[PDB]
Amino acid sequence: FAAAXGLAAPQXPAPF
Repeated sequence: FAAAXGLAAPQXPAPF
């Protein structure tokens, strides 16, 4: 959804 705790924050995983 247009908010998903930072619509990208919990996905950063990749970089670390």
